Amino acid sequence: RRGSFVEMVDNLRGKSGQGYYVEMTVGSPPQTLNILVDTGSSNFAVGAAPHPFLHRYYQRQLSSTYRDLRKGVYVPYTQGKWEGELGTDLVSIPHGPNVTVRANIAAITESDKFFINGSNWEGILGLAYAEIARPDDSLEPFFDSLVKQTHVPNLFSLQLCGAGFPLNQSEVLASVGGSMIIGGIDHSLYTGSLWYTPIRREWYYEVIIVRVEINGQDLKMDCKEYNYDKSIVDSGTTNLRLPKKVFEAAVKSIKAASSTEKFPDGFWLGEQLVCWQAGTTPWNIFPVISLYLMGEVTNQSFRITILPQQYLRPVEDVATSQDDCYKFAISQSSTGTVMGAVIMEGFYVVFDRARKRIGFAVSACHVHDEFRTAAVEGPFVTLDMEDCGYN
Ligand SMILES: NC1=N[C@@]2([C@@H]3C[C@H]3NC(=O)c3ccc(F)cn3)COC[C@H]2CS1
Ligand SMILES: NC1=N[C@@]2([C@H]3C[C@@H]3NC(=O)c3ccc(F)cn3)COC[C@H]2CS1
Repeated sequence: RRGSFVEMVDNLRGKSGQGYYVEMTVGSPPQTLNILVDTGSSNFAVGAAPHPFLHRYYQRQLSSTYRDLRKGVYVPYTQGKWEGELGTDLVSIPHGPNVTVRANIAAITESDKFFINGSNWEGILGLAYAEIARPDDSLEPFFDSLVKQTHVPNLFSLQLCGAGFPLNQSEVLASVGGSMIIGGIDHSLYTGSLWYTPIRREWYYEVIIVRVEINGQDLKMDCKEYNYDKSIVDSGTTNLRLPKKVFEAAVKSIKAASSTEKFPDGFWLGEQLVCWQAGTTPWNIFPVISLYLMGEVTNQSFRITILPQQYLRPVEDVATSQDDCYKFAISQSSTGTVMGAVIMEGFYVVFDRARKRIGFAVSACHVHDEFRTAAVEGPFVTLDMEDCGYN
């Protein structure tokens, strides 16, 4: 396999806890900003005023190409809020396609628990569809503009690369965190075959899960439960998030599989770190988790399998400690399944918008051990898969 997108390989930095970001420029002359790659939202929004956690921000007054749309936007969400002023400007991705686009930009003027101290990013690139744009679906998302204005194919792909150990801010800045290939698939970024699941509807990147196993054991829930009220692929969420009832069942199963060691309730609630002596993390006691996804062929599914090296997120205790420490990166949701960054770190994920499908392959950068790897495998005969979708 040849890698045909060398200019875009290794263009991301970051980590699952704080997000993966790409360098972009906005305005004339170009203003460089680091931008979070977010497949779970649809606005391009950048810091545009001083904030304690921003080293730089978009200065509209210094851009000759800035256009004011004379419209505000207020975006409250569960864990925070941002508000800003809409406009358009010329945008480029230096380690991207060799093109400049005029795109909508929300200039963020006030925010709460949005920016992350030490994350290094100064804005967000919402890569999902117009239906979920704010303030409404008339605000064309960045990727839509890119495809309309250029010859870039209507597809992008993400390889998010977790280190398998903690990185500080200085280390993140100096390290490669993955690849966003805009307009194509780079065959150097995965091993084995790509398997595709349909995009159920173009809003979020919505998919359908048809079976869940923990170490090969069927969780045995009605498949609608896995997709209640949706299942999405979201690079802008850290954890694998599961609907309450599925979370409860899965945690019970994972506890049972790992029962040779007892962990505190705070660990399973995703709040508390657990630590082992350097090098002694007992990966083998934790189970693999398989999610079966609807295939493109009638009555066919395939599965993706992750390791504890994906769902246990490395965290530092103290800079002086030599212990290997982790948080449990599966958590409950009241808004459906979210296949977040820790899941995506296992896989090369192809967002094939043109063909309304998402591809998964084993990532060439996934963390594993001598005994087990992540997997993407198929096919399986599966009936009545459409019925697994929630209405
Ligand atoms: N694909 C295969 N899978 C196996 C294990 C899961 C792979 N890991 C390795 O080969 C390996 C080698 C050196 C190292 F530092 C870390 N890992 C499981 O079955 C046979 C073994 C070799 S080939
Ligand atoms: N995908 C959504 N996107 C939003 C972005 C801001 C949040 N994501 C993050 O901070 C973040 C943190 C760690 C990661 F690995 C990835 N992302 C934007 O809309 C609201 C918020 C909710 S979840």
